Amino acid sequence: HGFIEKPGSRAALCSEAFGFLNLNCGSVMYEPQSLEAKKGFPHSGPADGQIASAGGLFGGILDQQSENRWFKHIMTGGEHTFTWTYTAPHNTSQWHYYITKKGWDPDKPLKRADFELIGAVPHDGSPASRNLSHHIYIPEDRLGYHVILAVWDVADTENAFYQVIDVDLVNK
Ligand SMILES: [Cu+]
Repeated sequence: HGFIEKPGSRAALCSEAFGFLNLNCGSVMYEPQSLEAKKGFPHSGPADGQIASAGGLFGGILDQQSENRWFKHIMTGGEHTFTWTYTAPHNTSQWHYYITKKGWDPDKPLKRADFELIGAVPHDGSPASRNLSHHIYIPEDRLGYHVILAVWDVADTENAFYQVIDVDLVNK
């Protein structure tokens, strides 16, 4: 297990400094980084594991219309730090993270070209794999919704985490 450490503090936003009396805490945020994935069934929630049928893709537009579809993080242009903090003794095998890109086309790689790999870290050796904080560039000239799709796969068991964050990336 683990949780998002940076950018920002969402706890600070929930706090009375929002003004003094009002708030927009988005309290669905208790454990979203730790969104589990299981091989086989059950899932408790609705079906996941649907990537080869693309039920979790073409049908996953409904997941981008879900009650559980928590909030867009607003980021202006330039690089930002993205850091996760963990309580894991668990052995990762690999983690990698993508953004969606708008405007897919069936005549083209659509189930891959839905996205862009924005970074990857395999479990291998050196302080390169040890890095748990990474800096990602945000274009300075564009505005638009994206989802970060991230996977954090575990060597220790056939089950993993698979997690998403909606964002709204904008200009400098
Ligand atoms: Cu855990």
